[PDB]
Amino acid sequence: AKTYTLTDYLKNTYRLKLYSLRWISDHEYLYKNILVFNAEYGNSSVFLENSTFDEFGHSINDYSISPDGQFILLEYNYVKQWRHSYTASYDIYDLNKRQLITEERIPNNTQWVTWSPVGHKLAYVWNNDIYVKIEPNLPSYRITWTGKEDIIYNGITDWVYEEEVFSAYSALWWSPNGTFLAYAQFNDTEVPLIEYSFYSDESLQYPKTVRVPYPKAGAVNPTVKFFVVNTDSLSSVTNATSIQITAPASMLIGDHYLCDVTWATQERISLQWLRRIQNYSVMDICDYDESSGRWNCLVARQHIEMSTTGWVGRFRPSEPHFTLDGNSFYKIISNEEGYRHICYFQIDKKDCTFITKGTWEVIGIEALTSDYLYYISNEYKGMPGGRNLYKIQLSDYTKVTCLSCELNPERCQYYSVSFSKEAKYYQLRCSGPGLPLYTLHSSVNDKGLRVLEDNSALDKMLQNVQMPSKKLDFIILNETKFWYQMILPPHFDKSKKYPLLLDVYAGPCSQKADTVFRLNWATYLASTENIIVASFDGRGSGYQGDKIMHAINRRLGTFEVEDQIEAARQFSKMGFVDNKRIAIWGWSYGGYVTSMVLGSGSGVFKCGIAVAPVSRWEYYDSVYTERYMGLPTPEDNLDHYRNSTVMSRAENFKQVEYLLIHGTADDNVHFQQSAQISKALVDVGVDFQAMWYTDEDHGIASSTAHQHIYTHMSHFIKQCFSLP
Amino acid sequence: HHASAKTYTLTDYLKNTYRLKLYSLRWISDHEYLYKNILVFNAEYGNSSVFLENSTFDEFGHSINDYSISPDGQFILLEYNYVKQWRHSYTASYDIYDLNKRQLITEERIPNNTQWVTWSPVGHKLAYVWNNDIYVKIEPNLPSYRITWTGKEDIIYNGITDWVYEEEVFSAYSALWWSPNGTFLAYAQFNDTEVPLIEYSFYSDESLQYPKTVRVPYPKAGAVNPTVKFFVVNTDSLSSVTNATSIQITAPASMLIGDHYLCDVTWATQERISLQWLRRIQNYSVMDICDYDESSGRWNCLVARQHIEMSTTGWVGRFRPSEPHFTLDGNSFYKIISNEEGYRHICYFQIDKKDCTFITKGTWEVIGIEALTSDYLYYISNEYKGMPGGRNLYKIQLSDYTKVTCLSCELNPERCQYYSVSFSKEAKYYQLRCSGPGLPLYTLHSSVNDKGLRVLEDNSALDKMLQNVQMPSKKLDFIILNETKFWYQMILPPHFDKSKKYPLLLDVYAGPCSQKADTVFRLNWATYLASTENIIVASFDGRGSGYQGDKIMHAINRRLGTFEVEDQIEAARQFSKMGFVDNKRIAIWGWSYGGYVTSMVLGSGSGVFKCGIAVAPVSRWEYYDSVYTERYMGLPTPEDNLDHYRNSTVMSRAENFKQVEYLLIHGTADDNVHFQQSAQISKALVDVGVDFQAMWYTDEDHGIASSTAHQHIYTHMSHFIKQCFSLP
Ligand SMILES: *[C@@H]1O[C@H](CO)[C@@H](O[C@@H]2O[C@H](CO)[C@@H](O)[C@H](O)[C@H]2NC(C)=O)[C@H](O)[C@H]1NC(C)=O
Ligand SMILES: *[C@@H]1O[C@H](CO)[C@@H](O[C@@H]2O[C@H](CO)[C@@H](O)[C@H](O)[C@H]2NC(C)=O)[C@H](O)[C@H]1NC(C)=O
Ligand SMILES: N#Cc1ccccc1Cn1c(N2CCC[C@@H](N)C2)nc2ccccc2c1=O
Ligand SMILES: N#Cc1ccccc1Cn1c(N2CCC[C@@H](N)C2)nc2ccccc2c1=O
Ligand SMILES: N#Cc1ccccc1Cn1c(N2CCC[C@@H](N)C2)nc2ccccc2c1=O
Ligand SMILES: N#Cc1ccccc1Cn1c(N2CCC[C@@H](N)C2)nc2ccccc2c1=O
Ligand SMILES: *[C@@H]1O[C@H](CO)[C@@H](O)[C@H](O)[C@H]1NC(C)=O
Ligand SMILES: *[C@@H]1O[C@H](CO)[C@@H](O)[C@H](O)[C@H]1NC(C)=O
Ligand SMILES: *[C@@H]1O[C@H](CO)[C@@H](O)[C@H](O)[C@H]1NC(C)=O
Ligand SMILES: *[C@@H]1O[C@H](CO)[C@@H](O)[C@H](O)[C@H]1NC(C)=O
Ligand SMILES: *[C@@H]1O[C@H](CO)[C@@H](O)[C@H](O)[C@H]1NC(C)=O
Ligand SMILES: *[C@@H]1O[C@H](CO)[C@@H](O)[C@H](O)[C@H]1NC(C)=O
Ligand SMILES: *[C@@H]1O[C@H](CO)[C@@H](O)[C@H](O)[C@H]1NC(C)=O
Ligand SMILES: *[C@@H]1O[C@H](CO)[C@@H](O)[C@H](O)[C@H]1NC(C)=O
Repeated sequence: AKTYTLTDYLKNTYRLKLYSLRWISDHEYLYKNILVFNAEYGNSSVFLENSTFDEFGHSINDYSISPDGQFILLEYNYVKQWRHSYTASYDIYDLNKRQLITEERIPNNTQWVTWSPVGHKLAYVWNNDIYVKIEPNLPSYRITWTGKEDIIYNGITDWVYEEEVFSAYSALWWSPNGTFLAYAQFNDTEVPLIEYSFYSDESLQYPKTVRVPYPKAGAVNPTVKFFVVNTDSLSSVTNATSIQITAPASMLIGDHYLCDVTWATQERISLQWLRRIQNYSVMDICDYDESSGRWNCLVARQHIEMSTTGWVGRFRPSEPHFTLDGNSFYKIISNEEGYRHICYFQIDKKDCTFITKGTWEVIGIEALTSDYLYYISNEYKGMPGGRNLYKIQLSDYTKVTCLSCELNPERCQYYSVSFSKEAKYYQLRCSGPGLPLYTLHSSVNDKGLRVLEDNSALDKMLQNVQMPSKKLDFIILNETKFWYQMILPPHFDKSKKYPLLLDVYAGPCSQKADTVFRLNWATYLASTENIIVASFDGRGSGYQGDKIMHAINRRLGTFEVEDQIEAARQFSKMGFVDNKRIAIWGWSYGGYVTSMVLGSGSGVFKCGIAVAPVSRWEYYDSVYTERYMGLPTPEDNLDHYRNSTVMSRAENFKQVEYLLIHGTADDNVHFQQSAQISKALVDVGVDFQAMWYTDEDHGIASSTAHQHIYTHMSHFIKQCFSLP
Repeated sequence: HHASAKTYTLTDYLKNTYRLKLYSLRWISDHEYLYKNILVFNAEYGNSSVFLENSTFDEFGHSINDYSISPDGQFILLEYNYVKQWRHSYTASYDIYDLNKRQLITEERIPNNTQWVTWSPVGHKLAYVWNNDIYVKIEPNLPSYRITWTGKEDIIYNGITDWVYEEEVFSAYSALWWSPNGTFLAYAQFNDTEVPLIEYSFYSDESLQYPKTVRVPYPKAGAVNPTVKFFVVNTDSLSSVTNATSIQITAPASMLIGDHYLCDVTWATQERISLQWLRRIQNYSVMDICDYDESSGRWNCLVARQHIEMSTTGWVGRFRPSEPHFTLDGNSFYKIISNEEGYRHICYFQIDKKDCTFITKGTWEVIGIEALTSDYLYYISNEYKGMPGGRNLYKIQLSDYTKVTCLSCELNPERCQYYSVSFSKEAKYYQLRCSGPGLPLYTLHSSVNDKGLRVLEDNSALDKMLQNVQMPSKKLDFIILNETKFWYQMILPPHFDKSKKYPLLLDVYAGPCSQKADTVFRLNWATYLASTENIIVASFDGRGSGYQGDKIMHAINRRLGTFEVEDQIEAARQFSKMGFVDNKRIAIWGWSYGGYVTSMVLGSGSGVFKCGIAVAPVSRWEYYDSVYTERYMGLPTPEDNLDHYRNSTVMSRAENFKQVEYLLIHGTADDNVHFQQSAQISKALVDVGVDFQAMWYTDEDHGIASSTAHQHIYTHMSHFIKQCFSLP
């Protein structure tokens, strides 16, 4: 008789239980007490007691066991930087001796730490330089002497590489047996700085000015170098010698990126490079030479990947999966029909043969063994929004087994997977449409060992609450399927008219209509406020082939915007939608599209909310922006850069109720972007509503800020919909 | 029919439907003034033809922001390419036109980006400041003499003020003072080397790809203040063979003892200049009197001549120590100081003496000395009918202080009770400006016979337009608290019914020496709210307000955010007790200090106010500037007043905001009250889970004065108020 309230969402009354494991062998894995588990039986017992480090003094944020299990690294003093980057203090614990190591310790304010893949070698980054420890208690060797704050990054990424290329702070790649440590070096000397105020605590008298080298569209980019150093032959008397691997000649002719690093074998590494115009990428295969101690990347072994219709990869070229001998690999590339499928490449020839095909896409290669290739795709039922684990037989490609399709077809249609070190076991994670379900399997016969978490605890509670449902479906548009989803209020009556809120992202390769179960803001709006919240994947959206995804190439703020308006038009004709009460909201790219929609003059939407929106593409970073827009120069794409601003649509905002929200310490979509929107609206005399968030960044993710923002939006929406 | 059906609408206010006409004039002699096409109106007769046709600069190729005529009337100075900096400071291009040779001077032109230019008071000598250095031209077509060589952007200022001196001390960018016949050029020089910078984003036009970080040396409470030196150069002994020699005048020993300020410069004669210095603890000030020694070519401030002004109740002066007005021989002066009773009156000082003698007395105050001849002293005060919010011109006989004549009191007693005055070069004529309660009125007067010569502007065009519109009225009265009178005003809706219950907006400033209850006629936002929206908008001068003596004014000394806050709440309680207020609909708004008082009121937990708007509020006194803040608050050190610094933040009241509806407005490019202060307020309301309305103004400053921004904020505020009061 009670509903899922805003408070329920904000305080997580109804917790979604996870089951996070970290494999350590081919049949064992860890689980947070921190106990070990057996995939076979489930026996053993404990690894570390709930409070053995009670007498540490500091509060432990995370742990990391060495591969051989002889040492555990303890992380504390965590200071977040950007999305993936941060700073921490570290101590190492000898698991055998049962004592904290106190000689030659890892320094304070360490940027990144990593074990070698086998054994207990250690590499860390401090003050933008790389250090190596053969043994946890011996003096570390300094690898690099060039690291300078905001200027040179050794073994760590700068702003743009962090956010837009590697989705990681780390730029260190150990060879499979720990012999070689490969790293990248970024140079930002000439990359312009973004500056913004950070007000900080009330005690701070004068505001701090934050500075980060951040390349906006068409600006000077960071340059990148790639090195490889031999850790087995490290000298405590002479400096470490780093062999450089230069980019291919087809890359060195202009600005370029390093977009992938993947070790093939103990003495072979693959590198992928991307031109600044992101429609051409090359893969180098580099072997270690013992006569010279150098690395050779045969020009004949280069593999080219390009696109005539758009950019390469979903957000970057796919990563290769090497056969053990490293003379072959599989990777996802789009076929001649434009659908992303798995291609098999032989190291010493031009042609690859495709091993999957059809009008659906492979999402990822999960593991490869001697006999089988494992991958997740949206093939099941032609639904782009589902995800199932498949097995393909290497000796015969037509022999394909769906390992998750029928495990529970009603409650489970969206899977991810985690395989053991050698793929003998795998954990399946099901994310919807029913409550999440975590199961454990043996890959020898593909039967299920046991249920790891079934979420019945949560299921019991949701029995008493009036919950919304999800409709997943498509509309036909120009002889093409476009998918949408709806969070429908409980006791849904299709003869009554409901206010509708369009929830938008709609960036390139986005997908907002899927089979995932979520407890979120939409959930409360549906449950308590009886609002329908819909999402739509129009042109530019992903996992439906290049025809749809590349439709907005060089033309951002066009078709994907038009299609959201059309979706709304379509939902009005569904009969149960009150077309005097349609609203639209989105974050980031979604804030942009919401703003573009509201300023289009369509008359379809009464109101909207844009959170941290891009307002004009020259303000956003090069890597993301240029992938879709090219350069903002007269000989490239300036005209569309100038045409696709939200500012230029300010006059049409007179027709709608607008709320614009932005965190003042947004390193990503700079406050600048909203500042220019508000200025344009003021300049044409449009009244609207605003909210800044002091020192909040792109996430607006502080516990209190998070609560304030969703509360503020609730009132705005409820006000727009005449809801008390 | 023919009954008034129109009201004074928001559009009327924003679009300037009903315009007040002014009468701006500039005296050039003791019997002639200029006015706009430029005409040299004659005060007596009137035979006065065009001085400059409006077309005379058609061929210029730049728009002319402003003009200035040399005292001798031989040259005109054309100001163009004006670019605003702070409240008074700006940058402009200049060109000089020869008013006799009828052409532009093309040789040795004044440079672009000039910070200040100024004619000598006689002849046509010129002093300008460029790149922070002073330059002099004896003749407009001749090369400049460089006076200073030490000018450095943001560090060394010669002849111009820095941020805080501009805003809080001189109310001007200029720091140059010519001697009466233009022989000497006196100047201040400021040193900001160690003064910390405020930094903030300036977004600029949308074509700017990367935001700009503006930085300005800006001393917050207790921070390292700028230092100041003072010099005098003889402009007649300038040479194009040697660098100009500037004679430093040092500060008195009592000031050099710690952090001090230059707070006043006034020439007495051709060879005598008076300085006033102020201690950082602004309760002690010293006037020096410096005579030019003819043989050595130096300046001498004799220790015996030093005049000390102080206070044991608060600070000295209303905002700074008052300015002296010297007699012709320079052996004597008159200035406004507070008496034994705490009231500010004109004291008469002899140079070679200790104690002065008060020429005025009473339970009122002198507002300003306006002119002194050898026979009469002219001043404005609020004596008439004991109305602190009134203003009249008075004339006291120098030889008999019992002979005081009001010159403006009865000219028009009904439409006119608030006057200012503009005297001719030697006070033979004066223009009177009446600013209310009726429509503004401008008249011209001969001071020999005191009778009126002519009506300059009577605003009859405006009076015509108003005949048909239901305008509000004003209630100016007082209430008694602790047997002390405290004045309020109410802007009352047309057809005011004392038997009805109106919603009330409390319009607040309430900072030290503020006055919000007066006799001035105004066409503002409040006019619309009353006329169109039927909201009573009231204002109240409680403890801390000025023009009523140190007893009221110093009541909040060292205790900012206490009584003035408490008095605004009590005022609302009195208004509701008056029987015509709906106490379910009482709001409050303010700008600057009034933003702070609003915030403190809305966080008081009083229960009296439903909603409020703070525009560019102070949130915590450590964020605001040293000169204004330390005047009332002392230093934020443990051994001074830090305790009350920490106790008077709006942040610490955040919890109480759950009871009110709050709109918080601030311009992002505000160099005065930094955006910082509202950003700290919002973070605090966010931390205690309070919902509120916000609005930033991109690139606007403390004024939010851009045409479009101005219209936007008042439209936005109107919505919020109408919402709060359930008005359709
Ligand atoms: C990082 O890149 C910068 C920018 O090119 C390099 O700086 C140049 O270095 C050379 C040799 O020292 C100088 O002649 C140039 O004048 C420098 N340019 C600028 C603008 O600083 C720098 O060498 C690179 N850093 C490293 C070690 O890779
Ligand atoms: C402005 O004031 C600063 C002090 O804040 C002066 O700096 C000093 O200059 C002297 C003389 O050159 C040096 O000996 C000192 O090292 C400086 N001290 C400090 C504290 O910086 C500066 O010279 C002054 N500028 C002018 C031209 O008046
Ligand atoms: N910038 C800056 C800055 C300026 C003055 C003193 C200290 C710092 C350090 N710093 C910071 N930098 C860390 C070093 C690399 C640099 N690009 C960013 N980033 C942020 C970000 C958010 C809140 C605070 C800070 C911060 O204090
Ligand atoms: N962030 C960001 C951002 C900002 C401005 C324009 C576009 C984007 C892209 N983007 C996004 N990722 C895209 C892949 C690289 C990763 N950096 C960000 N993720 C999500 C997630 C949820 C809702 C919107 C978005 C989104 O717009
Ligand atoms: N700051 C700065 C700055 C930074 C980079 C280039 C140019 C300038 C000049 N400048 C400026 N300064 C003028 C010189 C004295 C200095 N304190 C302030 N103040 C403001 C203020 C508001 C909007 C723009 C500007 C501006 O461009
Ligand atoms: N400005 C400002 C400001 C900012 C923060 C706190 C206090 C003040 C004082 N003040 C003010 N002047 C006072 C004399 C020095 C001059 N700089 C400002 N003028 C007006 C005018 C109208 C409404 C409020 C105010 C006001 O609060
Ligand atoms: C459980 O596994 C542990 C792993 O070390 C093994 O030693 C033990 O024999 C097993 N115990 C039982 C009772 O199954
Ligand atoms: C890290 O910093 C803390 C506090 O300043 C200090 O006590 C400790 O010795 C440091 N640890 C290392 C490994 O440098
Ligand atoms: C790791 O690989 C290197 C390079 O091929 C090789 O020399 C070494 O024997 C390997 N180490 C071990 C112990 O497997
Ligand atoms: C890459 O993009 C540019 C600009 O859109 C285009 O002219 C060029 O033909 C493309 N190159 C390839 C390899 O398709
Ligand atoms: C200005 O007016 C006076 C007074 O009537 C008159 O005598 C005089 O001739 C006029 N000035 C000239 C010379 O035009
Ligand atoms: C001022 O600037 C304009 C345009 O740059 C130029 O023509 C003129 O000569 C300049 N004047 C001086 C004296 O610097
Ligand atoms: C004037 O003073 C400056 C700086 O002190 C010096 O550089 C300049 O040469 C002097 N002028 C002359 C030529 O006397
Ligand atoms: C102005 O005053 C100075 C100093 O008293 C004096 O020497 C000079 O003669 C005066 N100038 C004129 C033109 O009377």
